[PDB]
Amino acid sequence: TILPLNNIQGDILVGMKKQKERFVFFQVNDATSFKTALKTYVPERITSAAILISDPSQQPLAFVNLGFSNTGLQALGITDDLGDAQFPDGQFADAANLGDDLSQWVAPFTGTTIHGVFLIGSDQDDFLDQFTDDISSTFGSSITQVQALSGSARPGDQAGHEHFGFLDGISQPSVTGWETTVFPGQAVVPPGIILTGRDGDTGTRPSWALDGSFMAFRHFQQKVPEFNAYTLANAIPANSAGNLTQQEGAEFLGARMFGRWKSGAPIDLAPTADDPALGADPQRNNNFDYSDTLTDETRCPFGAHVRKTNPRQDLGGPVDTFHAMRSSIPYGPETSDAELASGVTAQDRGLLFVEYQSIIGNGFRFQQINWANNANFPFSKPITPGIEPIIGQTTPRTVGGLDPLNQNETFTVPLFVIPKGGEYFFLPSISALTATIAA
Ligand code: HEM
Ligand SMILES: *[C@@H]1O[C@H](CO)[C@@H](O)[C@H](O)[C@H]1NC(C)=O
Repeated sequence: TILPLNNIQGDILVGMKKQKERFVFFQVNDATSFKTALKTYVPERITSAAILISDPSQQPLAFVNLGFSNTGLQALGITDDLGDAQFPDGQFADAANLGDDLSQWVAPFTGTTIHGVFLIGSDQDDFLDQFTDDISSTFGSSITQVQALSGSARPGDQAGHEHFGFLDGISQPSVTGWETTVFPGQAVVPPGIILTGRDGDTGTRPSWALDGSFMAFRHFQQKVPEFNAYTLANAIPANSAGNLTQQEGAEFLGARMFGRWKSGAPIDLAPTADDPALGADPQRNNNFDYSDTLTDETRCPFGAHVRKTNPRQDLGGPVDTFHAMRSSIPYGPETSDAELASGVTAQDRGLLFVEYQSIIGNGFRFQQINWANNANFPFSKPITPGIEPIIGQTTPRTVGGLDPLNQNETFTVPLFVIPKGGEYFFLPSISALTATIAA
């Protein structure tokens, strides 16, 4: 297979990787006028994977991709079943299954009023705003914007880090079917793990759904002073290398919860102290598989974030099925000294989370329910793994093994990541947008 890179929406396969991103959630008011606008809009603005891998001199000043919810497709008379079990009912109907406190969800996510999302990525706000205004102008009264969520990479040396302080976007699957760089320890999977209708996809897809993907969007609010206070209050006293100062023990506890230090250094490789050079080196920072720690937790807890969401050798060998692409962006202001000192969140900040897969139930949803929320996953371990401390939702939120020298000790972790809403979208191929959606 040769993937048609010019026909695949770029955020799916390559990722926008822009400093700013805006998600414009909309409802369709006038299907005919929307379709008319779509036919002029798509060829001019919708950014392919081929454009994203091009030299920056050949790229537009902002990228745009577009996805539709089930109700958006129905509003447009696009009635063929896409073959996914969760997509038709929408994410609000699935939120309880995910473990969400529904009382924290907010409009307009609390139902299926949202018909779709334009995602706009750019390296500065001006261009982001111009391309957002271009959507408003092009589509006019054919849509109503029901929400816009805007994110930004964190400043300075925190660029690429999420709000708890951890480098994000290190580990992604690589799909066959195109020419790209594969790093040591990176999973290589058939393209149909990500792209509907391609090899590896077992879902029943209409022919027009070829080279689309499903997005799981989640709006997470993060409680950063609370996270930091918890790590200080539960600082690990010592590890194999020796005693830790409280500050060292708090940093170590955060790394034990994630499975990586803030620098990106994976604890499986750097189990006692950060190695910032390792974290920054993509030739090394993914080259582990837990094979050195399958039946003990000294090198890595069984329930650490990255281990729960990608179990690697905990599954017994490579497995294609449950990999997914992520293109998330932080949002909100930096956490002040006063906020950190008080231990109490005073400002809205978090993660606009985006995960792509051909089968929602095998990617995002499997990682969430079967793995993160599952106290007995990974399976067949000598100590109960417990609930993933970052995004596991089961209560009590008890996780074992965080202290490598007292692995039977359990930690009951307050929830620091609050789901505020989300939706399941389908992003068609670029040709499908005009030949099918806008027909
Ligand atoms: C605000 C919430 C979240 C934060 C702050 C967060 C943060 C992180 C960080 C720091 C990493 C390590 C960097 C990397 O390996 O790329 C990571 C990895 C990852 N996360 Fe999350 N995450 C969040 C939510 C989620 C959710 C909800 C899921 C899916 C249910 C998820 C799935 C993954 C996956 C698949 C990886 C890569 C694991 C690997 O291949 O080793 N994350 N995340
Ligand atoms: C390590 O910490 C313990 C207290 O937990 C203390 O008794 C001991 O003296 C420390 N060891 C070293 C080498 O500093």
